[PDB]
Amino acid sequence: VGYPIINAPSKTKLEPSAFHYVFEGVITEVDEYMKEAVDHYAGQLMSLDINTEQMCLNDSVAMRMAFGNLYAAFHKNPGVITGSAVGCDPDLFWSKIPVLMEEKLFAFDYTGYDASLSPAWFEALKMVLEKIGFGDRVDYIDYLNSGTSIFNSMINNLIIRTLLLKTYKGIDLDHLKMIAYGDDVIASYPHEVDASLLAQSGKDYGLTMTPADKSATFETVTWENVTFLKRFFRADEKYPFLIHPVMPMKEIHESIRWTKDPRNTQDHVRSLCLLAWHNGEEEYNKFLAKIRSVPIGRALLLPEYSTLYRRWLDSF
Ligand SMILES: [Ca+2]
Ligand SMILES: [Ca+2]
Repeated sequence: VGYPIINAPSKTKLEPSAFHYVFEGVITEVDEYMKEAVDHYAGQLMSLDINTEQMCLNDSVAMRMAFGNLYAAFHKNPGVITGSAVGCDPDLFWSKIPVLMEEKLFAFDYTGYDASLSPAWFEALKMVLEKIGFGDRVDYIDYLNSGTSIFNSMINNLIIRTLLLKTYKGIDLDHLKMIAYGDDVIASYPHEVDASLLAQSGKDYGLTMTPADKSATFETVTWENVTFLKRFFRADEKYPFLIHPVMPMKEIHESIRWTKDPRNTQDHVRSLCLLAWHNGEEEYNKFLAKIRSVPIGRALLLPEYSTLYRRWLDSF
């Protein structure tokens, strides 16, 4: 599985596609709170019994030698134990997320995540690695102070715990159920957590937190308005217990207007149809109708809705 929009390359490596005009495009050291956050998180990772062993086979691939098994673990176990979605199949994993979350959801975005991360956060990251067995290859982290999504997601787990602890004294982290993919995060708790208050705490650690998904105000987050990896959560009409990961056409329309080479348009458009069909038939067909309003589009293999839908059902 590849993430077309989320892992979209930079515009530097892109050129206009044949569909360019067919669519439009308009806090210094580790403190008492982090320490406890480490404690709680490291504990959870232990329940996984990740293999402390090195790996059995672009130079910086020595780190794939050091943390190869760690990465493999998160990849094999995306969820609330890892607190990571890195490596999930949105088509299947979306039906599980709701079942793994506590009743009250809370989310928010970061501004300049990677840039705003103080050195302390990395020290904390090391401590987590010490407690789960990789403490001898801890120096490999200074190379940031393949696995960026992993480590950044782990730092996000430390942040949320820390902020919760500093905002509400004595809170029990055992009831925190979150999932991260880099700096994007979906989270929950049995009681309403106010993200606007977490943000105030984030300031103390040099973090800039803002309402999620471009919002002027921190509003209540719900399954009807929450997004994860830019996708919404929409239950199927025939099987409500099956959740469609719904990427907005708006995001798709923009992506189809570019490409790396005209020789990948076929693959790239395939990717986009795999995301696109979840919006519903009427939507998908209009989408293909447009693609086919230009010569190259009419020469592309585009999967018809029903086959995609039926295949999806059978995938469960
Ligand atoms: Ca065990
Ligand atoms: Ca986000």
